Amino acid sequence: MEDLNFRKGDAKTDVFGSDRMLQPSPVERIPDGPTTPEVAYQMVKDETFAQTQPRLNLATFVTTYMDDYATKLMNEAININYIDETEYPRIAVMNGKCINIVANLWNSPEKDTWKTGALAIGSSEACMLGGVAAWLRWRKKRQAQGKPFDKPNFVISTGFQVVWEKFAQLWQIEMREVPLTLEKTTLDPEEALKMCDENTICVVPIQGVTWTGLNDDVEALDKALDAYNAKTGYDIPIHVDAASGGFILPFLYPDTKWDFRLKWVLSISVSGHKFGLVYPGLGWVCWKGKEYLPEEMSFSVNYLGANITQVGLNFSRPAAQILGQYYQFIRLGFQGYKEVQYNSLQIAKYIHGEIAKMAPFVNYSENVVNPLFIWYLKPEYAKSAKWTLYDLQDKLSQHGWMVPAYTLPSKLEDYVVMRVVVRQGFSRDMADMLLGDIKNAIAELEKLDFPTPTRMAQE
Amino acid sequence: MEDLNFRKGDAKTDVFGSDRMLQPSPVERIPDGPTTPEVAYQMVKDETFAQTQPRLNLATFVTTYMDDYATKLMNEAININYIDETEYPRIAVMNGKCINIVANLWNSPEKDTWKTGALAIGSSEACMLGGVAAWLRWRKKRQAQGKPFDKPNFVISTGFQVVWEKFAQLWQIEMREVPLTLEKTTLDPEEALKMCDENTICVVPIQGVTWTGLNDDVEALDKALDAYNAKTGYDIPIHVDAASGGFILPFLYPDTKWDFRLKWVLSISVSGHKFGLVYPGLGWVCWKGKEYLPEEMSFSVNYLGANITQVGLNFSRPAAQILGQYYQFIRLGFQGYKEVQYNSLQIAKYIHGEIAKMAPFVNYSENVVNPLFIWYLKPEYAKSAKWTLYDLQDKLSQHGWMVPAYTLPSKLEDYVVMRVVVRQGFSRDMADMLLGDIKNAIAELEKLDFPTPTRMAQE
Amino acid sequence: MEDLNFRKGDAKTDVFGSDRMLQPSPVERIPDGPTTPEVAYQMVKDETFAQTQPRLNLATFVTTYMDDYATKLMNEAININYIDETEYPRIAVMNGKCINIVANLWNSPEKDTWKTGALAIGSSEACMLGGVAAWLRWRKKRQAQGKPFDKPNFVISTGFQVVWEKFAQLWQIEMREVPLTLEKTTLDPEEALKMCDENTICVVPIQGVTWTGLNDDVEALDKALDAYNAKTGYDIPIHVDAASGGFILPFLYPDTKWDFRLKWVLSISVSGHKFGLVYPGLGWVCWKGKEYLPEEMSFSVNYLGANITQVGLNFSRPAAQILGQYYQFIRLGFQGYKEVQYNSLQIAKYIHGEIAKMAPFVNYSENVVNPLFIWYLKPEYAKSAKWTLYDLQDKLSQHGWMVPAYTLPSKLEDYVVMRVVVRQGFSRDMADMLLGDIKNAIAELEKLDFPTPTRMAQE
Amino acid sequence: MEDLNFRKGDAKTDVFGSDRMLQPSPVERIPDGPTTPEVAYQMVKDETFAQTQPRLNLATFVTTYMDDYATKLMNEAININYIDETEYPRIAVMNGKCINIVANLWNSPEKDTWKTGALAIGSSEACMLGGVAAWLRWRKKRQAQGKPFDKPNFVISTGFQVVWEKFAQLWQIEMREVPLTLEKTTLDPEEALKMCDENTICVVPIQGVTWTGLNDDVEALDKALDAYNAKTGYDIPIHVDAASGGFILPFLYPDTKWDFRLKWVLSISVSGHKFGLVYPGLGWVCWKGKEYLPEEMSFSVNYLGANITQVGLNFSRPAAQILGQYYQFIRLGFQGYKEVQYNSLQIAKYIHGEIAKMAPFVNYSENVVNPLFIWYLKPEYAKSAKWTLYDLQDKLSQHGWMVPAYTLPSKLEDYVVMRVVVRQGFSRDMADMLLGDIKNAIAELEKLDFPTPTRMAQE
Repeated sequence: MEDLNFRKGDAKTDVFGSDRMLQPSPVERIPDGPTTPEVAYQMVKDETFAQTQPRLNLATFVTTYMDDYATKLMNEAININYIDETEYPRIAVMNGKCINIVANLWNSPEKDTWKTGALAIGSSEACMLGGVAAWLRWRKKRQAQGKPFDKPNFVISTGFQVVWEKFAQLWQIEMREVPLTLEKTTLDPEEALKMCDENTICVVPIQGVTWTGLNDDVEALDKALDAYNAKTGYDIPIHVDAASGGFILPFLYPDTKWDFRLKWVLSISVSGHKFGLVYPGLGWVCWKGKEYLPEEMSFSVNYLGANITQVGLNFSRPAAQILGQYYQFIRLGFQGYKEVQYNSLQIAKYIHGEIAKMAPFVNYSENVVNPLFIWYLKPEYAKSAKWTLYDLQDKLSQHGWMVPAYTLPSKLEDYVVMRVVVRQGFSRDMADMLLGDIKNAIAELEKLDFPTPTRMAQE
Repeated sequence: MEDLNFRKGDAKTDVFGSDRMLQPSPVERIPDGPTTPEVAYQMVKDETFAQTQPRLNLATFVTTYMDDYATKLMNEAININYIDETEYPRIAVMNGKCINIVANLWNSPEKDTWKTGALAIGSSEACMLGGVAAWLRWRKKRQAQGKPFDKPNFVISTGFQVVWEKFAQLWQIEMREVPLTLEKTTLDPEEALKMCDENTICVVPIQGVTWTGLNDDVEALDKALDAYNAKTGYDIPIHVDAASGGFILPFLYPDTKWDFRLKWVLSISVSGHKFGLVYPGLGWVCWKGKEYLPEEMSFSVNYLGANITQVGLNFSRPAAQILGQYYQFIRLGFQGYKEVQYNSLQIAKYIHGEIAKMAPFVNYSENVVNPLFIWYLKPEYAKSAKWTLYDLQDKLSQHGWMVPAYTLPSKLEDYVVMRVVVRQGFSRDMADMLLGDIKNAIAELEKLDFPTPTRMAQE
Repeated sequence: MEDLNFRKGDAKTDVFGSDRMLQPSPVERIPDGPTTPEVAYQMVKDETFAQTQPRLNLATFVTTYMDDYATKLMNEAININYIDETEYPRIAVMNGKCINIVANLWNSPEKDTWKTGALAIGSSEACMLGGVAAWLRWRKKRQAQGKPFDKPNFVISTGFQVVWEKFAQLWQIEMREVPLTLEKTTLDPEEALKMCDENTICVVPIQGVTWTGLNDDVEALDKALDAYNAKTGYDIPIHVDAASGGFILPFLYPDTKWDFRLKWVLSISVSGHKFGLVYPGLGWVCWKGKEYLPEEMSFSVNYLGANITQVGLNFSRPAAQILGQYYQFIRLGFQGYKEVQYNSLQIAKYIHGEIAKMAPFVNYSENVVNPLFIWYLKPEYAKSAKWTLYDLQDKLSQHGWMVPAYTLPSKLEDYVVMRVVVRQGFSRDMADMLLGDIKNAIAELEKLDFPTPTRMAQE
Repeated sequence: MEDLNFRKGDAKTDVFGSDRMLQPSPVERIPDGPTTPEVAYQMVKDETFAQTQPRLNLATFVTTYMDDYATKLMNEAININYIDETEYPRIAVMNGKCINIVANLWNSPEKDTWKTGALAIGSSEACMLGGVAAWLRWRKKRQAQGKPFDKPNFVISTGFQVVWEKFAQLWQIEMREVPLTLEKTTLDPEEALKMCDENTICVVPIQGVTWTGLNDDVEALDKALDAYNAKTGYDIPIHVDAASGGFILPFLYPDTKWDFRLKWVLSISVSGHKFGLVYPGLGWVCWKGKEYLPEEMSFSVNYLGANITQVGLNFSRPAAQILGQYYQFIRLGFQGYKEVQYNSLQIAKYIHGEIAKMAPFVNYSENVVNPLFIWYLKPEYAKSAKWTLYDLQDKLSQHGWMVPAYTLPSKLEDYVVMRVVVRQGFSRDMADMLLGDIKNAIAELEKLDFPTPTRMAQE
């Protein structure tokens, strides 16, 4: 009863009694022939085991949990190309309804029913589209005045997200960075303006700074930008990079003036897949009105009634994320959103509060305004300590966590900090697991008689 | 046994005996409060019924079928953010292996084990990244020569896919279009050269032109650019937009010199989610070597050994499409890919042959090189016909198909054609289903006594 | 539409917007009231994320992969209480058919159709059942001869699995251990016989020693015990603890004389859940014939014809694993089992060969007879290195592996070794992944300028 | 279009058009080669159809129903070996948390955070572990006092579950059984005490006697045992075999003192998979304090802070049952458990009352204290009846029920009784199916002209 092709991949072959599972995966060239689907599935699946478990990834801001209906909903949409809007005009309409809802979340004064906005893969695309719009708006002002427009720049805090370094690099637009200090933990409006000139296309406050977890004060900047634009006539605008906070501020902090309520906030961008609560692949950008979207980068198409804006860097793309975004609006609503973000912040507040009680630690800030915060070693403690926050990160890696240690950006670069992000799906109970794992590692590390490699590099 | 909250949304509630399902979906603002997951899932799902089923969308080139193992793998990766490479370094390595495999498919001569390329959401990003690299290469050449570099352009056929207008609009780069004429059904190299000057950053032939389904002769283009560059010193490169053909040519036409075998072909881009056989959300771009990627737009990070380039427009994004791509390479191999593309081309060739037999129709081309073709009305027949191909498109929409009718681009705008794309999952049995519907629809239209409005628009 | 009970747990509540997920899991007392299944599901599952993935668990010998049909079969049997043999007699018959097949794998000469054996949860119970049978056989001999029977002992290598320490402690039986040396790396028969006397109830050679991965030579042991029994007539028997080797030897080493072919081997025990290819919860013990199972610890019941032995320490228990074993026998057969174990041995040999090429390491043994081996630091190298294999373990923990470092048992307690177990579901591709992670970890460790904590204790 | 290998097992083979499904399943030897998973799935699955459906198995005490989340949780945990606690430490702690919760459910006064207990496969192992602990405690005292300790005994009711017969036989410990009469239907305490002496290691009252369903009065035993210990200094303890009642009494009878509230209750054991509501494979044992567990049979290892004791007969084993238990604690809580068991008791109370209304029947007790009871034929009716309860069992088997008839133990062995066990998943609606089928089967049995064989066997 011998099967002569049992190792070669027939209907009886066992994945791990086959010749294929005795060979390495392709690195350089495509294989000559096929295998059975089971062999191929394992080979790809098994490479995914040896890396961080997503729910334990505390570095990332991007959603790692959705409920079962949203996941079923999105999985079913796996083969739907959004850009085929004529074929799928209900999704095109859904897309516009999401833009409407988001724009209203930001107190947009636009009176068109179909609000001026666009779908994105993340804040990267959403940021870049707003940046190009401000770029084209500035170019067009300068020309009507006969001024040159061949050396454009923009202003941002040094605590920028890497998309703004791409934007500058990919459009050859100059980035001017406002450094961080212990006295100035967010973008100082006065320092930003000193870096502006006739060539500044916008200033970029950040709500939910990735390095620190804080919010640039946009209202102070708007009030400060107003007197300066009245002083210069440069007509410099604000683009708010709200990658995270754009889904925090509306629910937990309703009265904070940071959005389209403000005179100079002409556009905002956000990551739906962060605290908008949708699996990877979603971003949004909105303009205050149709007049802030240049015709050169945009057209609108009428599908079943909805004026749908056609601006975007990507073309064909997954549609599931729109199903996910609309589901979340309906399933949760405002109250529902308020409670989940409430949970996340309380947990971040809980961890923050317990971390400060520990001997080696001091928090970067006394206020947690986003479900994340950073801290560092007490300067006194680090002087005689034999370990760094890079070392604790390793200790936590042995238990499946990822909690990143990194040096801060300009004028605080001597500070090695650690960040914790609390997403939907990280419970109080999981917080207790992490804190327990931390206390243990401090004990192991406090046993050291010799300095770790990171600690020696710091000397 | 009365349940007092039956209509308000409790555990006993029926979705379609609820007060909420007597209400319309939110259009402008987020709902104040929540509903149950069943209600919210139905509300969003039910809107997707009233549009084309993806398997019957013959307008699109983008994948609507993958096997059950590829789908499961990808559904399981729904919460995996590609960009978290420190946290998921095995997927980052996997990503680099796909780039190697693709770049070798295109006969890259690069000697690195880690080939120079970048992941994309589709050809949209893939194209833009090649265009910016070509843009930066030109700026530095011209600076080094003391030449100006403030009025750049690029050259392309009028049958361009809209991403290049996006590129032109979003970088303020002049787009020069070579019309389609009756002499050549594709880009003529000599006419393309007449549109070049010292400001031309690249020329872009298309493999799998969306309007027609044919291939610009790149070797013929490559041979002329060689004589033109030696005349001018303009040193103009070729970027091949192979959104579809990049996954057709290597398998069915290996002897055709169109890729990195050509001297002036410095970069190629492809849509992984079209004929790379992967669900929406994948593109790839490759450079001929490390030196053709400008230092300004890219850096390398070493994960587990692999030199992984960190260039991209997007940041956080789904990783599932990477798992799918690597799966197909292993599950299919070269032979596996070869036979699947063979099926798709035969079925398209079959339909092509059947369309020519029908009295009203004649094909744009007698050579079918990609799994799609276009045709139009015999002029004699169209002169006395009371209907147009827009009418046939409508007749077929009533059976759930979407087969698009459209006018050709410049110098052929008088031709209203209809296109059929043959993707994986469209069988010979489905070809016969569609054809039967054409014969039926032709017969119904020939009974007409009066001209259709589109027919009136043609007089 | 505010849901006043959204946070308290109604039909609309989101899991991570609930009060419950602001609370830690119960530690001391049961919660006073209930929650919804979703919350409770999450609270339990989420605690399991922060630990080793089984497929990367290289410490364990126990099965971590079964195919999709085997999983479905067993999962559907979750609610079947095996001990209810009257209610579920077909499973009662099936279990006896497994025992027949296993005992025939061990070349039992028993001529009964229904071979003499028992179901076990693992080698622990299987070993314990054989040991008590040998205890009772000895009591009855000594009683029959007028000799005393109150001070029993048995003999085993120090490389024993902890079950025999439980056995000695829970029945108050003296354990006699033969130490390991580099000259005598498995149980030495001569030394083993020196520990026998009138009270020695049996000797336990081990096939698949957990500490080393080697097989005690049972043929050499049987031949000496034969001569010693001929000297004394003490009639001392052998129970083979073949926890791992029992599912290796019949297939890869059929000519190796280790089983019921040997005169004094009267019982054998094996773990089905190790290399029998069944998920946790299976062990087997067989005796050479009915006369070696005392009536005092067993009875027979005839279910549908099968004379079924009623021996065991456990009573009610999952039945699914019996379905799994029988599925494995049928789905694979002999050829099938041979090729699966060949893969794991080939892969284990591959790693063994690769480890020896590395400068810091020396393999404990040049022979790989089971899919596991151990190695340790070259003594010359360990002298000047600042790190130990315990450090290597921690390094591999940060990439998700568990590869255990430990000191060997008696007279080799100075050797810190590391072990790797290659189970079904661990491929050549995963070997390379692990191998890469080691090459990497050694280099980071060799940069140390100070000794690690474990290295200081070694001085 | 002939497939030449269709019957031999290729990709086209139908299971029941194959050669293999023309052959019998292996009985003696493992097959030479493999088959496809479908065939092997059918072959093993199909043998399970011809036996009692678990939900209709009224003999068993062991759980046959769990909700959908508990099932999935456990099913996903199929590949987790609990014993790998260093590899899966969150489960080791979870396990420790279950022990605490149970011990507190039994009102332990132990002052450690980590309560003293052990995981078990069922009451079989849990009992043996309590039994060995009591054995070693007595042995050590008698040594300290210079008395002998080679003739140990224990005291129990004849209504013991067979594990105590394994225990007595397998440890060579004397069992003294207190008989059942109609006057003493449970363990008589005074009779238990008269059988105690300096060699008695413990007394074992049973909560939920399997034969009858009643509770030995443990408080009465404790009260008498106190006076007897005060007189003798024999220091004799109580171990409660609470296989079922340990999960009934705390919830439905919280004020009945049977647990660690009693001075001499030093250990209690329970079946998690009976009325703990968990699928097969779960038991628990607890001691009143650390000093009642002998160091010779136990050690502790610190996992993440939790001191986890390492006592047990089993070694590797499924961990999935720990998740189910922990899930049940959180999902249900005290109120949740209270209502589920209340449902089970009411339904048994219902049937108990309905059995009494029937002419041939008399209930063993007027008390239903656990969700099970027994009854037998009215002696007046049984003298002239042509049938026995063995006949009633057979008739109901023709409808899929298993309702066991069996003789009671000593001094009631001439009594043939039938028992009905009501588990979770047995509804009032299912009670009504069963009662009807009995009335029908009784009507059929009373039509008999001749006695059944069992009826003759009683004459």
